[PDB]
Amino acid sequence: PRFLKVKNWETEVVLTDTLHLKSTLETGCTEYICMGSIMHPSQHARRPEDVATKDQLFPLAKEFIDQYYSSIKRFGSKAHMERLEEVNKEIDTTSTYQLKDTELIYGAKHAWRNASRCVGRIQWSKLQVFDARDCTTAHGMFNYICNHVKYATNKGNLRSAITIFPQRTDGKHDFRVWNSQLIRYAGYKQPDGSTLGDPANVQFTEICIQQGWKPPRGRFDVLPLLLQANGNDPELFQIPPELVLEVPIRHPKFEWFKDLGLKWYGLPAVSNMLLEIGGLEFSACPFSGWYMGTQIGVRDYCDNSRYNILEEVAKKMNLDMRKTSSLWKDQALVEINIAVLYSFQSDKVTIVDHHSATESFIKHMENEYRCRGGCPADWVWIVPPMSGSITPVFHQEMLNYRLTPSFEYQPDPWNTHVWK
Amino acid sequence: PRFLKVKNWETEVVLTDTLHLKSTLETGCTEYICMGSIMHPRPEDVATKDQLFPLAKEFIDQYYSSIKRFGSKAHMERLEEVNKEIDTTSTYQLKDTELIYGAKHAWRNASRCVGRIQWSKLQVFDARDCTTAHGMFNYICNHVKYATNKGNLRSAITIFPQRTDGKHDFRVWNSQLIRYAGYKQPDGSTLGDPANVQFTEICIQQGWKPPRGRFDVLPLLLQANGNDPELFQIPPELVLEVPIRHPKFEWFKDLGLKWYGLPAVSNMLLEIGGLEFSACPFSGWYMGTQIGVRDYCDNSRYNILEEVAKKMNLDMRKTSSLWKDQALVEINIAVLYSFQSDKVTIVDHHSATESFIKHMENEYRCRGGCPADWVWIVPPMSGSITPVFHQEMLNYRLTPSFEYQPDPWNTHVWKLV
Ligand code: HEM
Ligand code: HEM
Ligand SMILES: C[C@H](O)[C@H](O)[C@H]1CNc2nc(N)[nH]c(=O)c2N1
Ligand SMILES: C[C@H](O)[C@H](O)[C@H]1CNc2nc(N)[nH]c(=O)c2N1
Ligand SMILES: [Zn+2]
Repeated sequence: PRFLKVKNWETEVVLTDTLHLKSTLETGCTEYICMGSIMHPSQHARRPEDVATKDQLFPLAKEFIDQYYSSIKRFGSKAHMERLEEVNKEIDTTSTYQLKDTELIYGAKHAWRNASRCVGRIQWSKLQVFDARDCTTAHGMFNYICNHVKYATNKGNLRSAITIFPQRTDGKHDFRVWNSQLIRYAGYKQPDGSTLGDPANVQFTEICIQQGWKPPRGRFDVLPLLLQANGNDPELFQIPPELVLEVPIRHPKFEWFKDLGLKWYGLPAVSNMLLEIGGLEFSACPFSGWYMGTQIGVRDYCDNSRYNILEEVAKKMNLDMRKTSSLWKDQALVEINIAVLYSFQSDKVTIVDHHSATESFIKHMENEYRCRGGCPADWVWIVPPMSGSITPVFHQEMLNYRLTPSFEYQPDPWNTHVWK
Repeated sequence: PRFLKVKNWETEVVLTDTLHLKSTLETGCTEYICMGSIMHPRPEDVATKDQLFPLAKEFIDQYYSSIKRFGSKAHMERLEEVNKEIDTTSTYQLKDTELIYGAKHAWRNASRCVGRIQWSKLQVFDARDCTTAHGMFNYICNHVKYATNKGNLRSAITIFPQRTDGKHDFRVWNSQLIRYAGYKQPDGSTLGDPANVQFTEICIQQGWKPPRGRFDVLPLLLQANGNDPELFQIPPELVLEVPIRHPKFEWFKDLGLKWYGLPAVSNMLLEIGGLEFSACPFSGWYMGTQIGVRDYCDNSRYNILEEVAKKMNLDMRKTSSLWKDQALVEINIAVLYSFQSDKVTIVDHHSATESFIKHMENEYRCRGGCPADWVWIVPPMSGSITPVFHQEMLNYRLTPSFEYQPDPWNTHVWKLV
């Protein structure tokens, strides 16, 4: 370091990174090993296991409050020094402190801005922040989440949003959305060993069923919300169906494609991540933007028990499926992604293709390097899962590093929860 | 750090890496920045005696360990013999067995190579007695003929004399042994392979008379003993080529495209025991997606990707039609179909990545790990429908290794006036 250059090998544009000097947490890499493809490479946290002591929390608070007041050209201002004194006394009397609305908004936007894995970040400063820190019950969380879904969906003109529930206190009163996303389809393990619905959600579906949910065992079964407030046992809630925008998937040239009876939901809303601002941990911070078409996992969706939507498309396309070298998987994959984009666009539901999104991300990187001196970026996650080398991010070198505020992963609550 | 675990999020298979404890050279990353997607993180800069000794001992220790003779009298005398050579001559010479072992493990250690399940079957051609570019040409012709094997390709490496003082390097100035020329036209269009315009200009500048055709095999530009490079024309009957056609699009053959059967990387440096083999052309066989025919500019400023989409009557107005994606798949279908039809070895990215996963698991079992560069192992298309996408990998640099080295035209001290 001192500065680190990244090069685009198509355009030969070189960007020079100084922002990485502000990085706090370990990537997991060393001089001798690179962990760039490990999902969860580092356990390096800014605060310890449980209720931090003052000398563990206040340095983190000061750093964030310093960062925030710097960001508004108010460093050392009257309001800044007062805020530090305020945070100091709050920690002294409660072992935590409470963000101001401006600080919460600033922190959530920057956690997104710092999300190295997110290709959508050109939009980062246009995040609608819903303060839900007054919420006390799962019912209130359900209400907050319904309003989020309604606002974000916006009749298909999707709007970036995050709803932030009360921060962690002692780790035994966590707010959690047990759902990984607010809207997902059930996965049903079948007695003949196979899977019905979305196979990614089989375990959570079973948890819901175990928690009393009566599964329709139908086709595209929207999973209930499993909401945990104040560390209590989670509670089941059915999202009002009129709040769940769905796009029937059809194909602009394959008339048979709609006969697959496929649909997907318009709003992707990640709800299992942890938002970390100045040592404060918001274990329930569901956020939503809009889909990049490649994200829509309708390809893995199982409508029967012995075949998959990829294979089913390839069959209806009369592709030879004996040998891989026919690229029938690649052919069908493209066609499914054409259908998804075509269907969302026809229904006027916000969606971005991976060409437009990666092109915007390159534009975002240029902006960030110009104004901020860097942009943390995880090539492994930024490059789209299809047609990687014909998108502009492929030949774009990227530096990955951990800035705070940040979105963090956290354990699945059912592994960690003590029932009552 | 005893153990490191990599998980496959598709299969849930967890592998434990101990082999990373043996790594010695940098990855480029630091504890706070990952440089995993950075491409690469003086001639006098040859190993001093004191630098060379421990690199040599590290290699010899590793070799005698591999043949279950570590600490043996043979091991000890080889060590002593190597140190005497470094003491007197400031360098030392690999035994033939050590050279073979070393080239094979440089491939085995190539974290960016998806084809490593084959590593132990490499044919090693010892060309360390070579002294001139003519001799290099002869050695390279024999490599091409042996590796091509009338389309039943065989992996091979040809190793020219190691670096001495940095002023006597052997170099293949070609990036691959067989490439097509690229010619920039006055009107900004490109004829042939736009990837090779720069090297083509060097060749013409060295006196090569270019055919200025569409698929002109470039001349070999060969440098021996630090002398100026010399041009040689590969005998055309040694260059196996595949006309590219499509199993369904009859018009694809009318694009008049072909590609060469033998990918043979010639610009890397082979490092064994601190010794540097600056000329070590090696070859296996293509993965279909490597073949750069799509970037090829037959006739004009437009390339085969665009031309194929045009013939496919694709809506090229908007990106969200995914016409680029569709034409990309069709080009890769045509490439695999053509090679297979002509019985020229090729692997598709599905087969290649599935084999890599098997290879990686076997390496974890028998070797304690497999350094792998996800950024380069995942194919350049359809990444997530291949098994490596969900495969966590640990990247680390083991020696012997293949390394990048500067382009020779940037560093060569020209002799001829
Ligand atoms: C506005 C449109 C957005 C688009 C197109 C987008 C796109 C993406 C994509 C493609 C990924 C890779 C993960 C995957 O493949 O599923 C990702 C990851 C991520 N996004 Fe965005 N995103 C958007 C909005 C947002 C917002 C509003 C936030 C938070 C305020 C956010 C935070 C994140 C985070 C933290 C990750 C990493 C998640 C993980 O590690 O699993 N994104 N995004
Ligand atoms: C036998 C079939 C082989 C296949 C299918 C194969 C495939 C590949 C692929 C797909 C890459 C990624 C870089 C790229 O996109 O070109 C790669 C990289 C590499 N391969 Fe292999 N390879 C094979 C044989 C070999 C052999 C015989 C050697 C050396 C003895 C070798 C050494 C390397 C090295 C050093 C790299 C890294 C190149 C770089 O960093 O730019 N490979 N290989
Ligand atoms: C093992 C691998 O690193 C991991 O599965 C990552 C790879 N890159 C990814 N990239 C995106 N966008 N989404 C993903 O889930 C993943 N998975
Ligand atoms: C910027 C990026 O890291 C670089 O261009 C790499 C990415 N991965 C790659 N992977 C393969 N197989 N081949 C390549 O040329 C590249 N390019
Ligand atoms: Zn790294």
